[PDB]
Amino acid sequence: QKGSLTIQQVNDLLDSIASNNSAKRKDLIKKSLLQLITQSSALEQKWLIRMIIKDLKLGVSQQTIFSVFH
DNA sequence: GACTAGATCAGAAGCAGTAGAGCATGCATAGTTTT
Repeated sequence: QKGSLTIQQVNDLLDSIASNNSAKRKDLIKKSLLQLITQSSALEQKWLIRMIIKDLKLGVSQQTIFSVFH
């Protein structure tokens, strides 16, 4: 019901997944995904799946996010 | 396009079991020597 991951850790794990896919090593992808699964809650994992597939469906336009930012 | 995963065939290594050869133990029998 509670996670123990920070944003930097998640970015590092995703970077490892991408790089190891580029290098044709699936064991490291499995290890990174296992760490993410073991150190995350169900909601966090749902959002991680959405981020991996690259579709969040927030309902707010990218232009709106940029306008809010600056 | 590139790459991965599942299924399948062939060859090879491991293991089990039988056969064949070799090594040690003892004695049967006979021969030879001694009295």
